Amino acid sequence: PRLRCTEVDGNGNVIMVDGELKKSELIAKYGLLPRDLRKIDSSNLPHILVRPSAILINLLHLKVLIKHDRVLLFDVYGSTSSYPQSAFMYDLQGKLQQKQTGGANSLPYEFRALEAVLMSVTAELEADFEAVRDPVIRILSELEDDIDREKLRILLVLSKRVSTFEQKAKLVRDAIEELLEADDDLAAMYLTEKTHDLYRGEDDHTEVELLLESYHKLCDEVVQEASNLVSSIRNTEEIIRAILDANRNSLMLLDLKFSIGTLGLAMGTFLAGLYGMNLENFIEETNWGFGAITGLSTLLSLVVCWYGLAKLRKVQR
Amino acid sequence: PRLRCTEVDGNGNVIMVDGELKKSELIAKYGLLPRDLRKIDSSNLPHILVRPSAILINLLHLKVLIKHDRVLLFDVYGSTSSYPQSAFMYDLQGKLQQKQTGGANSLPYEFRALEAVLMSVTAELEADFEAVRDPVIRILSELEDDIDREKLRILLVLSKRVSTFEQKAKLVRDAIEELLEADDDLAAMYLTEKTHDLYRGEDDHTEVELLLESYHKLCDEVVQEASNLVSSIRNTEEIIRAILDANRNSLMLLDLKFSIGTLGLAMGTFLAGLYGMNLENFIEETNWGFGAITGLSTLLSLVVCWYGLAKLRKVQR
Amino acid sequence: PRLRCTEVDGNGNVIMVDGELKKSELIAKYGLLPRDLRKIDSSNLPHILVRPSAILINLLHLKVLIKHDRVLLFDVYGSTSSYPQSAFMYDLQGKLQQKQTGGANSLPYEFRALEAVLMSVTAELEADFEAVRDPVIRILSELEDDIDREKLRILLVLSKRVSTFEQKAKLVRDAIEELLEADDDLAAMYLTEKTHDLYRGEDDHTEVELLLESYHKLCDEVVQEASNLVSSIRNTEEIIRAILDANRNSLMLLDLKFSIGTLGLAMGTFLAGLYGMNLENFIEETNWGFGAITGLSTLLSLVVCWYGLAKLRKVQR
Amino acid sequence: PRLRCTEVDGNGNVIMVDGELKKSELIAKYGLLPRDLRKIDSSNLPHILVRPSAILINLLHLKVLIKHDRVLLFDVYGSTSSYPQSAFMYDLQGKLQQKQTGGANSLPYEFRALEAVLMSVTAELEADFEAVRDPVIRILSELEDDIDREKLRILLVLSKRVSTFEQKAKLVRDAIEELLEADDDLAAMYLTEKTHDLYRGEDDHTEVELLLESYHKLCDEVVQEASNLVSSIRNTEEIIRAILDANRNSLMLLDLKFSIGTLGLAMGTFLAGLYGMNLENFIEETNWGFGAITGLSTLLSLVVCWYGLAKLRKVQR
Amino acid sequence: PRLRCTEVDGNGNVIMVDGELKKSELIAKYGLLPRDLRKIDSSNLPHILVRPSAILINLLHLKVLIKHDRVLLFDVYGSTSSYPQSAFMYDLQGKLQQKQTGGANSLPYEFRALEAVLMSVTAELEADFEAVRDPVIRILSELEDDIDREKLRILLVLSKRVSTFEQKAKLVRDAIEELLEADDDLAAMYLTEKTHDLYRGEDDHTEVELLLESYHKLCDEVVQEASNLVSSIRNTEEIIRAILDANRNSLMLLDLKFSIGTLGLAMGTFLAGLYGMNLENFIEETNWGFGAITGLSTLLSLVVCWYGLAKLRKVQR
Ligand SMILES: [Mg+2]
Ligand SMILES: [Mg+2]
Ligand SMILES: [Mg+2]
Ligand SMILES: [Mg+2]
Ligand SMILES: [Mg+2]
Ligand SMILES: [Mg+2]
Ligand SMILES: [Mg+2]
Ligand SMILES: [Mg+2]
Ligand SMILES: [Mg+2]
Ligand SMILES: [Mg+2]
Ligand SMILES: [Mg+2]
Ligand SMILES: [Mg+2]
Ligand SMILES: [Mg+2]
Ligand SMILES: [Mg+2]
Ligand SMILES: [Mg+2]
Ligand SMILES: [Mg+2]
Ligand SMILES: [Mg+2]
Ligand SMILES: [Mg+2]
Ligand SMILES: [Mg+2]
Ligand SMILES: [Mg+2]
Ligand SMILES: [Mg+2]
Ligand SMILES: [Mg+2]
Ligand SMILES: [Mg+2]
Ligand SMILES: [Mg+2]
Repeated sequence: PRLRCTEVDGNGNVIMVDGELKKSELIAKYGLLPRDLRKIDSSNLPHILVRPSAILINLLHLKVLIKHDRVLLFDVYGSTSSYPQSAFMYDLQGKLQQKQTGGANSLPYEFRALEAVLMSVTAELEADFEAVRDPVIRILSELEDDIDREKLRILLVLSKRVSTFEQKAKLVRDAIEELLEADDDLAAMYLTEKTHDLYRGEDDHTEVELLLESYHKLCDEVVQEASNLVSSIRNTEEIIRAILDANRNSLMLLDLKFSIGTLGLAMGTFLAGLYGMNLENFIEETNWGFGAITGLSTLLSLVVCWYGLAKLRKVQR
Repeated sequence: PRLRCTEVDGNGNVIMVDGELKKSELIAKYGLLPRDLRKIDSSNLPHILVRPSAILINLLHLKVLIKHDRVLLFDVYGSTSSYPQSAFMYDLQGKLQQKQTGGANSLPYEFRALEAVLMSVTAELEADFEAVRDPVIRILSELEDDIDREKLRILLVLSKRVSTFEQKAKLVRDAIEELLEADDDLAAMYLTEKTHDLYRGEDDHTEVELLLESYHKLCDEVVQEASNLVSSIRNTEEIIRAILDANRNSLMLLDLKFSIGTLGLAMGTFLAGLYGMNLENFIEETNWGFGAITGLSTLLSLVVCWYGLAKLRKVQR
Repeated sequence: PRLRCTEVDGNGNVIMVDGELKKSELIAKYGLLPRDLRKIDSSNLPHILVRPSAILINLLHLKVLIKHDRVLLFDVYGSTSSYPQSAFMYDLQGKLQQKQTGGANSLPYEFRALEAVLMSVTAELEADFEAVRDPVIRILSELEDDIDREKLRILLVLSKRVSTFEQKAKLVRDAIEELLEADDDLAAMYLTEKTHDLYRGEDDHTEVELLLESYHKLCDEVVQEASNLVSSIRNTEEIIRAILDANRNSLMLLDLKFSIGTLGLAMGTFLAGLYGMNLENFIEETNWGFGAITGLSTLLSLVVCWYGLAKLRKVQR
Repeated sequence: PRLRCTEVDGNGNVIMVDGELKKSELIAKYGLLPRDLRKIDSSNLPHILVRPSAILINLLHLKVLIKHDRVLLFDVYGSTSSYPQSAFMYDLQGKLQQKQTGGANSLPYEFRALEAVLMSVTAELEADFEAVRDPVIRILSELEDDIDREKLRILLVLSKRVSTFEQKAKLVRDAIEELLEADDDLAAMYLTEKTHDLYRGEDDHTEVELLLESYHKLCDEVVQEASNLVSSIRNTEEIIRAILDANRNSLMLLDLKFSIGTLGLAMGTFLAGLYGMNLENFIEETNWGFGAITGLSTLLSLVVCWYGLAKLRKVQR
Repeated sequence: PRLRCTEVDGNGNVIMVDGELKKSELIAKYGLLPRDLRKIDSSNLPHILVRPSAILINLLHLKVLIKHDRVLLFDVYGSTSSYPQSAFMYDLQGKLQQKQTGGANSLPYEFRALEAVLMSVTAELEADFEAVRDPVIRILSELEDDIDREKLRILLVLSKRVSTFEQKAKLVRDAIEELLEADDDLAAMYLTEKTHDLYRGEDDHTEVELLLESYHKLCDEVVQEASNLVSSIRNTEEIIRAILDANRNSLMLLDLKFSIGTLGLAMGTFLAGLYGMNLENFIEETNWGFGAITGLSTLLSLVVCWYGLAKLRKVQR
C-alpha cells in the first residue's frame, strides 16, 4: 500500500527524494483509475498509458508519472535509487530548470520530460548491448579452430542471454510503435493546452510524432544488431555440429589399419604356433625347416595385410 | 438437452446453485440463436459473443451468460462446481451486492460482472504459469552438468506441457484482441442504456476499451514469459545435442592407444613364438640367445608402439 | 463436356438423381461466366464465388450451385454419389421441405442451403480429424520407452498425413475468412430480395455474417488441434533423436573395459610365452621358476589392467 | 539499343515476325518512361505496369506491351522465338481475329490479350509443376526402405529445384495480387474507353477484377501443391536421419559379443600357454594333467564369456 | 562538432570538395532539428527523412542533404572521399549541369538528385551481390562430391556474409517502402513548388511514386536472389549432414568382418596351443596326430568364421 516516490514540481526543483506515498492519492489527485494500480506495483511489460490529465510510463528501470506541472518517479517501498535512476533524475532536473524561451522549437514540460526519459532508456539499451556483445565474438573466434568442452557451455550461457536481450529490445520497440499508431492517444498528450480550454484534435500531432520516431529508429537499430548476432551464433553452431562428424571419420578410418595389422599378425602367429606342438612334423632334424616356416609365415602375414589394405582402399573409394 | 446452471438476479443474490436448465429457454427468453447452443455444449475455443440483449463468454473454466439484470453460469448437466468456479461465484456475488453509488468511475451490472470474469481468468492463468514454470529451471540446472537417460524424458514431458500452455495463453489473448478490434461490438455491449431507448454509437466506447486493454496486457505478459521459457529450453537442447558428440570423441581417441598397445604386444609375441617351434635354430645351446631374442622382441614392440603413437599424434593434429 | 448432376427445385423435391448436364446450359441459364467452367471441372482449392444470380461452392466433396429457387450438385460424368454426398442431399431435402413460417429468425432458401452445406463440411472435417488423431497417441506412447525400426516408419507415415490434414483445414478456414472479409460479396448474396427489385447495400449483412462466423470458429478449433498435435510430434522426434546418442555412449564406454582386459591378457601371455622358447633360461631345473614366473605374469596383468581402469576413470570424469 | 520485336495490329494480323526495334521509339510513340527501359532489357522479376496509354507485362517467358490497337512481344536482339512463345502468339492471333460481337460478356482488345497472356503463363506453370513433381515421389518411395549414397544426392538435386519452382510460383502469385490490390491501377487499364474521352473511376472495375481473380486462384493452387511437396520432403529427410542412427546401434551392439568371445578365448589361451613353458610343472609324467588342464581352461573361458554376456544384458536392459 | 562536407550549388558547380562544417549551421540555415544531428554523426540504419525545406538521406555509403537550390554530402571529419562517393559526385554534377528544358517528363532539382542517389545505391548493391555470389557456387560444387575439413570452414565464412548482405538489402528495401507508404511525406517532398507558395496535397504525388517504385523493385529482385542463395546453402548443408552418417556405416560394417576373422584365428590358435603343453597327449609318437590336429583346427576356424558371417548377414538384412 506504499511506494517509494521522488517528486519534482513545475520549476524543476526536487522537493522529495525517497518519500513514501500511498497509492490512494494517485487515484485521488492524479487522474488514475483503480485498476491501473496493479500495473504500477509489479509489471515487467514496458508500456505508455495516456490519461486525460496524466501520462504513465513503465520502461525497464523507469516508472514515471508525468503531468503538466509535476513529475513523479516511483518504485517499491523498500529499495534505494540506483545509479541510472540518479543520472536520469539529474538530467531531468537540469533540462527542466533551463527556463529557456525559444522560438519555433520550444517544447512544453511534459515533452521535455518524455524526451529525457526516452534518451535515458535508449542509452541504457545501448550500454547493455555493448556489454553483452563483447564475449560472443571472442568465443566464436576461439571455437573457429578447435571445439572444447567448456567453450560449448560458455556459448550456451551467452546464447540465451543474447536472445533475452533481443526480446527485451523488441518489446521496447513494439511498446513505442503501439503509441505511434494511435491518433487519439497522440492528440490527448497535449496536457499543457488542455489546461487553457484548448483541444488539438486527431490531425495535428506533428511534434510528438517527430519526437517519438527518432527513438523508435534508435531501438530498431539495436534490434537489428541483436538479430544479426543471433544469426551468426546459429550459423557457427550449425557448422561446428557437422565439423565434429567430419573429424570423427578420420579416427574411424585410422582404426581399421591397426585392425588389419592385428589380423595379419594373428594369421602369422597361428602358423608359427602350429609347429610348436609336441607331435611329429617329420622335418625337425632338417637344416631348412626353420627358415622355410619363418618365410612362409612372414609371406602369409604380408599378403593378408596387403589384401586387407586393398579391400579398405576399394571400400573407402 | 439439459445443463447445470447457477443463477444470480439483479441484486447479487443467488437463487439457484446447481439447478437444471433446458437449452430451449435460452432461445426463449435470453436472446440467443439456435445455432449457438452447440457452442455452449462442448467447445474448448475461448470466445466472447455480443448479442442485442445478452453477452456470452467462454473462457477456459467459465461459461457465462451476462444480461443487464441476470447472470448465468452453466456447464454439463452431470458435474459439480469446482473450487475456482466457487471462488469466482463468491467474488462476483460480493462485487454485485456492493450497491455502491460512486461518481465518474461508476460501472453498470454487466461491466462489473465482466471485470470479475476477466480477473478470475487472469488469476488462473498466472497460477497455472507459476505451477508449470518451477520444474523447468530445476531440470535445466540438472542437465547443465551431466546428461542422463531419465532427465531427457522429464524434459520431453515438460516441453510439450509448456508449449500447450503457451498456445492456450496465446488463444486467450487473441480472443480478447478480437473483441478489442470491433467498434460495433464494443458499442453494442452497453446493455443497460439500450433498456432506456438510449443507443451509444460506434465512436463512444471508452469505458469498455479501457477495461479490456488492461487484461489484454496482462495476458500478453504471460505469453511473453512462456515464449522466453520455450526459447531457453530450445537453446539448452541444441547445446546438449552437440555436447554429446563433443564428449564421445574423447573415448573414441582413447580406444586407439589401447589398440596400438595390443598391436605392439602381438608383434612382440609373434617373434617370441617363432623361436618356440620344434625345429633347428642353431643357437639353442648358446649362452646368449635368450637375452638377445628377448631384447629384440622388446625393442620391436617399443618401436612399433612409438611409430603408432607418432602416427596417431600426426593424424589428430 | 458433360457432368453428373442432381437437381432440387424450390419446393425441396428431387427431380433428378444422377442426370447428365452439358456445361453450356450453366452459362445459358445460371448466370455463370465461360471462364468459371474450368473451376467446376477439376479443382482441389476450396472456394465460394458470388454471382449476380447464383452462388458457387467448392468445398472438399461438395460442388454446389445455389439459386433462389433451385439447387444443383455436380461432379464428374462417370461416377456415383458417395455416402457423405447422399447424407448431405437427404439433410438438404429435409431442411428445404420444412415449409416453416417463423418470426424474426426465418431464413430464405439460399441461406438454408448454405447452412446445411457448411454443417456437412464441418462434420466431415471433424470425422476426419477424429479418424486421424487416434494412431498418433498410441505410436507416441510406444516410442516413449523404446525406439524400434518399424515404429519410426509408422511415425513417418503418420506425420505427413497429419500435416496434409492440417493444411487442408487451414485452406478451408482461409476460404471461409476470405468471404467473411468482403462487404460487397456479403451484400450480393441476398438473392431472394434481388428478385423483388430490393437491394440491401454494403452495410446491412448481419444474418449471413452471423451464419458464417460460427463455422469459421468451428474450423479454427480443428486447425488449432492439428497444430498442437504437430507440435507434440515434433517435440517427441527431437527428444528421441538425442535419446539415441545418449544411450549409445553406454555401449561405447562398456567396450573399453573389454579392450583393457584383452590388453592385460596379451601382456601376460607375452611373458608366459617368452619362457616357452627352445633356449637356455638357466632356471629350467630349479624348483621355484614355474611359480615365480606365473606370479610375475599375473601381477603384471593385474597392474596393467588397474592402470588402464584408472586412466579410463580419469578420462571419463 | 535494339530488341527483337513481334508486332500485331488492331485486326489481329501479324505484320512483323522477328523485326528489330530501337528502344527510343518506345518512349517516342508508346507512352513509356526513360527509366522503364532497363526493366525491359534484363529483369527476372515478374511485374505488370499500368501506363496512361499502355500496359507492360513481364511474366516468365513473356515480355509484352499492350495498347488499345497494337500488341508488341519483345526480347533480346540476338535470339529466336521459342515454342511456348510461338504457341502464345498463335493463340493471341486466333483470339484477336475472332471479330465476335457478343452481348453482356463482350471484352475489348486489351482484356482479350491479357486473358491469353495469363492463360499461357498458367499453362506453363502447370506444365513445369507436372514435369518437376514426378521424380520426387519415386525417390521418396525408393528411400522409404533403404538409404543408399546416390539416392541422397538425387534428393539434394531435386529439393533445391522444387524450392526454386515454389519461389517462382509465389513470386508470380504476389505479382498478380499486387495489381489486384490497387483501385486506381484497375481503373486506369480501361484503355479503350479513354480514347473516347470516357473515364471509369476507382469504383467500377468489376470486369478486370473478375478476370484476374481466377488466375490468382490458379497460381495459388500450384503454390499450395509445391508447399505440400516441400513439407513431405522435409518430413522424409528428418525421419531417415533418425533411421540411420537407429540402425547403427544394432551393429554397435553386435560387435560386443565378438569382443567378449575374443576376451574369453584369450583368457583360455593364457592358461593353455602357461603350461607350455620349459620349466618344472611336477605333473608332466602323470596320466591326468592334460585332461584336467584342458577342462580347467575350457571352464574358465566359458565362465568369463557367460559373465560378459550377463553384464552386457544387464547394461543394455 | 565538425563534419567533412562537399557542397554543390543550384547550377551544378562544385564550390567545396572536402570542407569542414559545424553542425550548428545545419540547424541554423538548413531546416533541421537539434535531435536529428545524432543521426548524421553515426548511424548504420538506412533512412529518408522529409523536412519542410530539406530532405535527409542516409543510404549505405551516402549521407546527403537535398534542398531546392543546394546539395550537401557529409561524413566524418577525419576521412577522404572514396571511389563510389567520387563517382556519385561526378554523376550528380553531370546530371545537374545538364540545364535541359524538356516537356512533360521534366524533373526538378531535388528529384534529379534523388534519382542519381538511388541509382548509385542500386548499382553498389548489385556490385556487392555479384562479388559475394561467385565463391558460393564453387564451394557448393566442390562439396557436392567429397566433404573435407577446410571446405566446411569456407562455407561457414561465406554463409554469415551472405546472410548479412541479405539483411542489408532487406533493410534498404524496407527503408524505401516506408517512404512509399506515406501520402503526406510524398506530398511534402515537392520543395520547388513550396518556394512559390504552391502546395500539392496528399492526393497528387504521381511523379515521386513512379520514381521510387522502380528502385523498390530493383532492391526486391536482389533480395529474392539472396534468399534463393541462402535456401540453396541450407539444403546443401542439410544433405551433407546425412551423407556423413550414410558413409560412416560402410566402415562400421567393414570392421565386423575383420573382427570375425580375428575371432576365428584366435579359436584356431587356442586348439593349436593346447597340444603344445609339456604334458602327456598319448599321440606324440603316432604318425597321424599332426595332420589330424591341423585339420581339426582349420575346420573349427572355418566353421566359426562361417557362422559369424552368416549371423552378420542375418543381422544386417
Ligand atoms: Mg533465452
Ligand atoms: Mg500522423
Ligand atoms: Mg510521419
Ligand atoms: Mg542477419
Ligand atoms: Mg600365443
Ligand atoms: Mg506440445
Ligand atoms: Mg476506439
Ligand atoms: Mg485506445
Ligand atoms: Mg526470448
Ligand atoms: Mg584383439
Ligand atoms: Mg506432408
Ligand atoms: Mg460487417
Ligand atoms: Mg461481427
Ligand atoms: Mg502447441
Ligand atoms: Mg533452392
Ligand atoms: Mg473492388
Ligand atoms: Mg471481389
Ligand atoms: Mg502440408
Ligand atoms: Mg614347446
Ligand atoms: Mg620340448
Ligand atoms: Mg550472419
Ligand atoms: Mg498514391
Ligand atoms: Mg501506384
Ligand atoms: Mg528459394
